[PDB]
Amino acid sequence: KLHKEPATLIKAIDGDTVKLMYKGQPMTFRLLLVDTPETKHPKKGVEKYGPEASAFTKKMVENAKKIEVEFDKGQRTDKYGRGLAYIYADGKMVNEALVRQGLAKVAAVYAPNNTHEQHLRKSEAQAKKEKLNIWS
Repeated sequence: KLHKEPATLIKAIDGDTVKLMYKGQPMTFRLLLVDTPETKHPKKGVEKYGPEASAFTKKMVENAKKIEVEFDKGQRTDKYGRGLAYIYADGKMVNEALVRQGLAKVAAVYAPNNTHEQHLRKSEAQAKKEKLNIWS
């Protein structure tokens, strides 16, 4: 089973990236399983809703009392050295919140890092049905 672990917010960066102080050291984390419109896309820069998704994540982790990280079952860092995890703010998963508001799409999933895929798929469908932001 996965397990949550404490961390401290250092700075939110994008709708899908946040810098945290994990185990004594600063680390950039990429939110598992979600794709958020980008503000600093490597080729396009600011896409539609990017500012909205960035403000949403920033708002959520910044207003929290307790941040926790939950690594999945496979690799824990991507090629750029960013931790791959599910981030929770006061018990609520930032990854899911983003998808539920239609501020992110569920990304291309790759086992064994797919534990919450079903859950995330369920929130994205609901957001599509409600025609929210990205699904409007």
